[PDB]
Amino acid sequence: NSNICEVCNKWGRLFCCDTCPRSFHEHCHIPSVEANKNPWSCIFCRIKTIQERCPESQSGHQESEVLMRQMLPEEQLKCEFLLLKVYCDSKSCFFASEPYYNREGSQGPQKPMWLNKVKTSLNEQMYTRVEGFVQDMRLIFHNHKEFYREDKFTRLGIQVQDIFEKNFRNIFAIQETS
Ligand SMILES: [Zn+2]
Ligand SMILES: [Zn+2]
Ligand SMILES: [Zn+2]
Repeated sequence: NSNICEVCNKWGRLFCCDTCPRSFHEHCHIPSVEANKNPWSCIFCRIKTIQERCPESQSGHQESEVLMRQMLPEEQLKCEFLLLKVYCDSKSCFFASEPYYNREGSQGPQKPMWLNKVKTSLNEQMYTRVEGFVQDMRLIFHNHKEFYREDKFTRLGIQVQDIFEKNFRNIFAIQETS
């Protein structure tokens, strides 16, 4: 097993996957690392099993059909994994916790959003369709772009949105286009 958390890249109290060499802090894994379960398989392993059980799940899909999918267990897991892939980027720190807005010339968003809020909402099964989760994720970056206006800090929202969008296309096997 690796000696650092796969998500935050730090050592500490780590739980080790049984089917691959990754390790995790308890609350870095999503969902949080389960109490018992021997053997235990990480989210990476669980996602790979879905693909192996249904190889055709990798054929291209339209985004509009993906978004309308109900949050059955396999789509729940895919969204958890996509959320985890965002936390994997260190720049996710800017979007993790509850923001506040007091900048000359800007007004805060009408609907603030942040990663830990999305994490709670997934844990509490508050999204009934993939679209709910994707809308809240895209709202994080849109709020940031609007608030920061011409400040160069706007670029952090572009960067982390690009990580989200690339992983969304991968995990949900969105049809490749020019
Ligand atoms: Zn960690
Ligand atoms: Zn694993
Ligand atoms: Zn199949």
